[PDB]
Parts: sequence; C-alpha cells; structure tokens
Amino acid sequence: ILKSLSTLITEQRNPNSVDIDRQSTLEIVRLMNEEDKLVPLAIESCLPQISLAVEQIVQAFQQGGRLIYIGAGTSGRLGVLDASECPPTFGVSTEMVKGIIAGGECAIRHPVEGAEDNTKAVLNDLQSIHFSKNDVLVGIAASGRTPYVIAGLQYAKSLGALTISIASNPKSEMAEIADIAIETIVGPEILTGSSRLKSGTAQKMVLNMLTTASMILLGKCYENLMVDVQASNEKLKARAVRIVMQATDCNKTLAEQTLLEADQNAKLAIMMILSTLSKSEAKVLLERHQGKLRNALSK
Amino acid sequence: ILKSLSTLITEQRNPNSVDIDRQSTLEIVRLMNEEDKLVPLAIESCLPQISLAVEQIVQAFQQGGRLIYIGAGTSGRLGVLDASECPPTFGVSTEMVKGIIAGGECAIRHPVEGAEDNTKAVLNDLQSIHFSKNDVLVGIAASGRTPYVIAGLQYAKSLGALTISIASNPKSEMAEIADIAIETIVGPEILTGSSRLKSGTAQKMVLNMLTTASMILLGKCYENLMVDVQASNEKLKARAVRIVMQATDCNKTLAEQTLLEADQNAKLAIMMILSTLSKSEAKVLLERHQGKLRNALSK
Repeated sequence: ILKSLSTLITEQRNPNSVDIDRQSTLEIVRLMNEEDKLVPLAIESCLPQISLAVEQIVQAFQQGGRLIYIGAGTSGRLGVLDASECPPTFGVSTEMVKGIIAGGECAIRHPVEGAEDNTKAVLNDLQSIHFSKNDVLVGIAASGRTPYVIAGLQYAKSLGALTISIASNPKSEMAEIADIAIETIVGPEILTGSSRLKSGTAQKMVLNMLTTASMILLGKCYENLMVDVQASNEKLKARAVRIVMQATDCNKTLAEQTLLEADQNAKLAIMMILSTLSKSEAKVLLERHQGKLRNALSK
Repeated sequence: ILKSLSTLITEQRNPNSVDIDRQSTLEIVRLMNEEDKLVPLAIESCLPQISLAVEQIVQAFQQGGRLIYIGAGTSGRLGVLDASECPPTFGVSTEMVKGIIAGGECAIRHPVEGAEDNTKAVLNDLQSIHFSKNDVLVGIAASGRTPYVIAGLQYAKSLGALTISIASNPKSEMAEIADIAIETIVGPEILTGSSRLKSGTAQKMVLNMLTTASMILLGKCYENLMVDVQASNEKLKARAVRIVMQATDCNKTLAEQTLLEADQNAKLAIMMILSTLSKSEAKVLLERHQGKLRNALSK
C-alpha cells in the first residue's frame, strides 16, 4: 500500500526542527522563514525546464488548446487559485486555464476521503471537460506518487497531449510519465511531511511563472503594464486610466475619454491614442495581430 | 478619483521589467525567480510583529476563540487555503480556523463585481459566523486600503476583538485601524499591480506561520512529528505508522495494531505504547496536560 515513504525527501525529518514543540514563538517563525529562503533557490535550478514548459504552452494556446491543472488537497487548491486570476489579469476566456481538484468543488474547502487514490475519478473529471490532444495537463503533487495525478497524466499521454509534472521528490513516477519534469527540491519540511509549507510555495511560484510568462508572450500586456485588466472594482477602475497614461504620456482625462470611447480596454484605448486611429480602425489593427499591441503598433 | 495609486508600492512599476515582453522566455521566468528571492527577506522584517501575532492567537485559541481570515480575490482564496489544511494536519475543528472571502464561495473560482468595495456584506459575512470579541480577525489586502477589509477590521475593533493587518504598503489605513500590523514590503511586481505574485507569496508564508506556529505551541505535534494527522488516503495512513515508529522505535507490527486500536490516532497510539497505559487512561492523562504529548508522558 506504501511503506517506503522512507525513501522520499517529503516524508523526511528536518534536523533543525526536532524540538520545535520546545522552541519559542520567535524561534519557530524565524526557522520557518529561514527554511522559506530555500524555496526560491530550488525554483532556480528548475528554470530551464520551466522556460520550455511555458513555450510549449503558448504553442498549445495557439492551436486553441487549454492549460489544465490537476492536484489533490493543497496542490489542487493552488491550481484553482492560479487559474482564477487569469481572466481579470490577462483578459482571457475563463476556459483558457482551468484548475481541476480531486473530489470536485467541495475539495476546495475541505479534504475528501481517498480522493487522491481515486484513479477512476480523474478519468471522469478529465472527460467532463472534453480533455483533448490540443491541451496541456500539468500534474501537481509534492510526493510525485499520487495515483490520481499519475492516472491523469497517463490518459493525457494516451491522447497524445503534452504533459508536465511538478513534484518535490526527484525521479518520481509522475516524472517518468510526463514530457517535462519540473522537480521542486525544497528539503524536509519544518513539520515532517507538511507539503502545504515549502512544497506548496514552490508550486505556487511555478504555476505563477507558467501563466504569467505565457500570457506575456501572447501580448496579454504592454511593457510591464496590465493593459488587459478587467476593472471590476474601484482599484482597477483607477488602475485602468493609470495604465493608459503610463503607456502614452497622456494628458490626463484623454486617458478617461478614450477608455469609454470603446469600453474600459486599456489596450484598445492606447492603440487608438498612440496610432491616432478611430476606435474601429484601432481595433482591426489589433485583430490582424492577435492582440499584440507591440506588433500592431508596428516597429 | 481614487488615485492615490501613485503613492503605493503595489501600484508602482518595476524598472527591472520594462522590456519584459521583448525578452527571452528563459529571461522572463528568471526575472520572476529573482524577484521571488526578495520575498523571504521581506518576511524577515515582519518576524517580530508576526511572533507578536502568534502569541495573541495562541491565547484566543486557549480562550476558545477562533482564527478568522478575510480578503477579496487572491488574498481571500489564500485565506481559504490556509484554513482548509488545519483540520487534516493538526487534527483541530473546522471552526478553529475559518477563511472568509468577499463575494462568498462564488468568489472562490472567479472574481465578483466590486465585492472588495462592499462596506455591508463584510458585516453580513462576519455575523453569519457570529464573530465575537473572543475571536481574532486577520485582514489581508496587499494595497492596504481595500474597503471590505477595512470595514471588516473596524467592526472587529469596535467590538474589542484582536485585529491583525497583512498588507504590502507602509502606513496603510488597515495598518492603522489594527493592533498588530504586519507589513510585507515586497516591492513592485514584475507585472505592474499583479500582487497575486510576491504579495500573494508573502501572504502565504505569513498565514502558514500564524497557523503552523500556533498549533505547535498548542501541542498539535510531538517533536517535529505531525501527530494529529488525519489518515485520509493511503499516503497519510502509512505515514501514521511512520509517526508511531519514529517516536517509539517500535516496529511496524505493533504500531499498526496500536493505531488500529487507537482509531488511527498517532498521538494516542504513541501515548499508549511508551506509557504502557490503555486507550482509556492514555486519553485522560493527555487532556490532563492539554494534549501536549511531552508534558503528559514525562512531566
């Protein structure tokens, strides 16, 4: 059934924490923090595989496929949490990046019995979203041995889809199945086996990179500006006008006056501000260039 | 109108990423990695305020109070994330830690028009759970000025509950309304305003400290072993045996039978074995020392 968690870094005891139940309020947090320092280092070793991951996702994005995340508990929850930010940040379809967690919606707030052992359930979760060859499955689990995720990668592989694993123990079985193996080696957790801590931080960090970088490549932003933001509150309604001014050194309320001379679409707005085109002509420029403001602005 | 935005760091541009969209794919994720490196260092400056908050929270817990997180968007989902792992890790009640997100549950997967700007609702939400003065309120917002969170903090103060603010801008209204202000200064985000990144990472590490430190101080572990684990899947089940053996040096066979007897309670099982008592007497001697496995046994 298991009995060889012994060989896994993720089940291993951290030396500098053996008397953590004895240490002080400040000793404990300092330690955790000292341990958190290791997380960005371990992402750093992983960057070239991460780069390649991104570039192949753009490719898929471009053939019309989707970025699909799978994971149990924390890993699952973090997949939904990256997928959730992509529309209001980048302006894309809510379907473009979907996070799937074992146990369905209830698993978001609380664990499900054996949800991570349910090899049949993943096959239904993936079938229900019409998972296809054009898609990319990113399988996520610190141990690299979660049956749910393992079976998920397999079906994906069997449909000829691009597969990526994100695990914390090297040479894992998820790593063997997948096409790109991302290996977050963070060392033993402060609490032995608590992958919610370091490993779930690494996982957030990669996911973030995966969506942020691909979206950049698709011209879903201009310079370092969030030109495709959905402004759905006061802060972003303001950042909107702020962003039009930042791109085009514009006086002032022309920034406002172009925003609703379309809709709050900073990208369109600055396009018809810089290129001095009509709203409809600014648009069709952008359409021919897949929304890449730098290309449509020419040169 | 509400800008104001020029002031805040969270809204500033990151000079190290002006031509990020005209950069190599290896170059983008490496930029990100570099910025991620800055995040644990930011947490390091919050170590005294963070330890301050832990102690205070250990007390409300000991007074039968609850830890309660609030936020909209990414901060909200992180709050749900942190709380969701406390029951399965530390064996406590689903009520001891609760994440509440603006927009409510419908916000768990996607944004909700202007939910972060709601003065009411935060009232409603904080009454459906009957938030009392014994309860602790943690307001999370990178900007430091989100309406929902401020309103939430005001209602908790003008009530006498302990209040904690986590934010990424110095001298934030939230930080002033609050007793303990934790201020995670993480600098400009590579994508201007995409606080789902460093600030989101910084907020995950703070919340992980608050809960993981607390539960250690309250006895939810022995040494660095995760006793109080709930065996949900085949992995944690095997790990339960691993805990009893690492703590007693007692061979696979006995540990199993003991756990089978102690209903998969590793803390009880560890107690029955080394103190050679029964489940009845181990269970009572343990509450005599408040489930602190190192007092009960020894002392």
